[PDB]
Amino acid sequence: IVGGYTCGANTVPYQVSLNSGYHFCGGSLINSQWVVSAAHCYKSGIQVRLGEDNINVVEGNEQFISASKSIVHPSYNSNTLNNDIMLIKLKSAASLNSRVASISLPTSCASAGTQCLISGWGNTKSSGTSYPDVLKCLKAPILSDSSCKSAYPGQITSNMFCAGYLEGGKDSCQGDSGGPVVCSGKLQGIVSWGSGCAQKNKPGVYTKVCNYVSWIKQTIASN
Ligand SMILES: NCc1cccc(N2CCCC2)c1
Ligand SMILES: [Ca+2]
Repeated sequence: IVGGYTCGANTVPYQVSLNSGYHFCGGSLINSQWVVSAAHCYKSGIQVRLGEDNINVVEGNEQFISASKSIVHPSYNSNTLNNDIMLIKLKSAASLNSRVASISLPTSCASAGTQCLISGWGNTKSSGTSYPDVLKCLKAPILSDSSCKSAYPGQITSNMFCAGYLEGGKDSCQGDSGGPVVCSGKLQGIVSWGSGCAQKNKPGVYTKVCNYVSWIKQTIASN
């Protein structure tokens, strides 16, 4: 997150870190067994780390649970990033509590102008690199479809939305991928891609979760 703020420990209780020896993507806990992330974060050997704040220090609220199964969306295209969503099932159920909690799925899509909370452990510089230990947060509005399309001609599908600031300065970045965009208490986006970070006229692009709710529900119901 570039141009964000320190969230505060465990204030984003659905945020998980995907770990394969190191943090490499965010995700969002959606029930005691299942996490939502980006399909471009797929790999084998994922350990899900819940209850994190400082990802380099054991602080006392963590739960570390290995993945039993990963399901990339059936229509994910890794060249266009269309349908950039996957589900990860945990080998054991998380203990839910005030610091480790699921985030509700939307029941309708959100509108442009809706404020959201974007969070993660990704790069905090728009030029250069610096990776934080503790979780960073950014409040950002959803941008109109039309301004998203004009910012990225030919690349925005109906399964994507832009959020952030056309002036640049405040955005998601490398290492935030797969994490949440929560708007009025619902998971509306997944951190997906952008051209660089926090550049003028290049806002972040997010997987449009409301399009996927019946796939997520039916997948969980049968797996
Ligand atoms: N600025 C949005 C965004 C979110 C996630 C990743 C990325 N990229 C990764 C490499 C450079 C930008 C961008
Ligand atoms: Ca920790």
